[PDB]
Amino acid sequence: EQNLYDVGPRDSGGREGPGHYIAISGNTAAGKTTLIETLAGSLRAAGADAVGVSERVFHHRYLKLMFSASADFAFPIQLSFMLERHLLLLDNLVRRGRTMVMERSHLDDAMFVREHVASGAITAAQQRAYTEVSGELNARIPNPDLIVLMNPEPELSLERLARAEAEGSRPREFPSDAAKRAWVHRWYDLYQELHDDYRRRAVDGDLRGTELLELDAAASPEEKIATVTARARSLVVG
Amino acid sequence: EQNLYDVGPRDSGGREGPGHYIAISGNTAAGKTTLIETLAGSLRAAGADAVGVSERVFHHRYLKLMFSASADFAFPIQLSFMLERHLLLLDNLVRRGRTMVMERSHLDDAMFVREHVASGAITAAQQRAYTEVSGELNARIPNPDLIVLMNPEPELSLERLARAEAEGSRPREFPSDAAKRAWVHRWYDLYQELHDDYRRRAVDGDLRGTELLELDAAASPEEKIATVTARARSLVVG
Ligand SMILES: Nc1ncnc2c1ncn2[C@@H]1O[C@H](COP(=O)(O)OP(=O)(O)O)[C@@H](O)[C@H]1O
Ligand SMILES: Nc1ncnc2c1ncn2[C@@H]1O[C@H](COP(=O)(O)OP(=O)(O)O)[C@@H](O)[C@H]1O
Ligand SMILES: Nc1ccn([C@@H]2O[C@H](CO)[C@@H](O)[C@H]2O)c(=O)n1
Ligand SMILES: Nc1ccn([C@@H]2O[C@H](CO)[C@@H](O)[C@H]2O)c(=O)n1
Repeated sequence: EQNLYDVGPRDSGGREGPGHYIAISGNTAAGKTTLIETLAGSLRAAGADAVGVSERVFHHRYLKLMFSASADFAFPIQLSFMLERHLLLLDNLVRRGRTMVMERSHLDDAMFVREHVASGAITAAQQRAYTEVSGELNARIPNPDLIVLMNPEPELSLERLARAEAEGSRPREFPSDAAKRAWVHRWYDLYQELHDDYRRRAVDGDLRGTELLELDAAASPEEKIATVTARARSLVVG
Repeated sequence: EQNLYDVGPRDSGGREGPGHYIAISGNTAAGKTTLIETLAGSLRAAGADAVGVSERVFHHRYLKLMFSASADFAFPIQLSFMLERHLLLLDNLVRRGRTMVMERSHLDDAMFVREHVASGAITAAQQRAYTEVSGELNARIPNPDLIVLMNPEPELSLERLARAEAEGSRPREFPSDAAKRAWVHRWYDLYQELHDDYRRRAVDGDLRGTELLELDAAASPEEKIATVTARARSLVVG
């Protein structure tokens, strides 16, 4: 539908350079997928060669082993998230000049490695190797142009996840109810810190030139799309 | 058919530890796929929980961009080969104790990065990052137990490739006839060196305990399977 994996030649008319890059950043079950699908379609309607990319597009077949056998599979599955995200950005955003609406940015993945390092599932030496590769990959990808900061409270995430799992609309990914609850909580705390770092990064760090937009994860989906569209519409190029 | 991506629990009866690991190592169009499919079935007939894995199982959707835009995609596509191979070994061979017959070993991939570094498509800093990750990943995978050294001459590889591409039985992966010819030749030279290194590694290096088996790539398929079976049959465990 969106031609995400085309190895053919660029086709951007006379426009040069990468497309523009919108990232929706926050913990699981915030409403990001819902927002991304609508936003990508709205940008296409405005004339942009835009695509919306949820991580489920590139989830590894071995995903569940990261959560059931983390000291064995957290390191390579985290490498997978990084690498598959990178390749989609390198091709769609950079090579082909398309506009990207993505679940998370390439800057979010390092926080998920930090969680496994803190728990002991990934070693410090493994993290150092990850970071070396991450730095080389990230150097080839432009910063996001708009980061939407939408971090849900843990009990909100878990309420939404429990309903979806119970209705069969999403798979159960964790080895126990407690493992799901605990990862959601540890990720929430790390996301609060990551977003505070992003706020400083955009002023005094390497994200100068990037716009940040705060969004309450408890807002209605229609309020979320209205709020994000009011900033994303400015980024449309034909 | 072979249940390669099962995230469920191990089921090896009373047998502990990894399965056994047979790798077929040599340049493209040697006859490895042909041999691997038959060998895996023969080992299953003998009572082993064996699988045969060709790289085409885990080829990235972006493979062709490694050869048409190498200074942009060689690094992440080489990371993909490494990582997807690693995950299949970590799950099937180690976690689940299955016996593996694989196209190449995890020790072969570094030579493909060396080719891109020599040409300039991968930078020295990119290669250093690759090697750091490669070392951490390889430390979790047992050495191959039997390495079959089967390196075809370049014109033999190219004859077989041209016939398959002409008949539509394999896709054209390269941006030109010359690019195909040149990569095949550079890989051939590097494989001659890699195999000489393996021969020394198995005596004075970290492959002590591993068996090597020489096989002429020009031999008939039935001679190849007879020759490899005569050594692989000894590795069967129930
Ligand atoms: N504002 C909301 N109110 C209630 N449920 C919601 C809301 N947004 C999403 N959900 C539900 O939560 C689950 C996950 O939503 P999703 O958009 O996929 O979140 P995310 O991508 O951030 O992980 C889905 O079942 C979805 O229908
Ligand atoms: N001994 C052989 N003689 C002639 N053609 C062969 C022989 N072995 C393989 N081929 C052909 O060469 C092509 C590639 O063979 P394949 O087994 O897939 O090689 P590899 O896995 O080493 O790359 C196939 O079209 C195959 O039919
Ligand atoms: N680099 C990343 C990105 C995401 N995730 C987690 O993967 C799960 C997908 O349902 C979600 O629980 C999400 O939090 C992850 O573990 N590591
Ligand atoms: N780590 C690796 C392993 C394999 N290859 C090449 O991929 C092609 C697959 O048809 C073959 O040409 C094969 O040589 C590769 O480029 N890099």
